[PDB]
Amino acid sequence: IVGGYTCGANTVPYQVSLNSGYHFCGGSLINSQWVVSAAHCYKSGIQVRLGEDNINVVEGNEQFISASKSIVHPSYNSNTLNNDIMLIKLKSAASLNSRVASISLPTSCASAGTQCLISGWGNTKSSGTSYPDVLKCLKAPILSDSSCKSAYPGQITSNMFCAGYLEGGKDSCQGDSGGPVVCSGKLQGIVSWGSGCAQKNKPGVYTKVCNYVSWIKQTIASN
Ligand SMILES: [Ca+2]
Repeated sequence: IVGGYTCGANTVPYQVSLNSGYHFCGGSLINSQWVVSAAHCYKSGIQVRLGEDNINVVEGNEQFISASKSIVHPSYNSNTLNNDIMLIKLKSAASLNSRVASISLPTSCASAGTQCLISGWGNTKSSGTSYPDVLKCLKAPILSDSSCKSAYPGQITSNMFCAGYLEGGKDSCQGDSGGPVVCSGKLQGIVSWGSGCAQKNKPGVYTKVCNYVSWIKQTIASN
């Protein structure tokens, strides 16, 4: 997250870190046994880390649970990033409390102008590299589809939205991928892609979760 603020420990209780020996992507806990992340974060050997603030220090609220099954969306396209969503099933259920909690799925899509919270452990610089140990947060609005398509001609599908600031300076970045965009207490986006970080006229692009609720629910019910 570029241009954000330190969230505070366990203030984003649905945020998870995906770990394969190191943090590589975020995700969101949607019930006690399932996480949603970006398909471009797929790999084998994932441990899900719940209850984290500092990802390099054991602080006492963590739960570390291995994945048993990962399911990339059936229509994910790695070239265009269309349908950039996956589900991860945990080997055992997490223990839910005030510091480790699920986030609700949306019943309707959010409109442009809605303010959302984006969070992650990604790079904090737009030029150069500095990775934080503690969770960072950013409040940002959803942008109109027309603005989004103007910024990225030919690249925005109906399964994507832009959020952020056309003036630059505040954005998600490398290492934030897969993490949550929460608006009015519902999961509306997944950190997906952009051109650089925090550049003028190049806001972040997010997977539009409201288009996937049916697939999520039916997949969980059967797996
Ligand atoms: Ca920790």
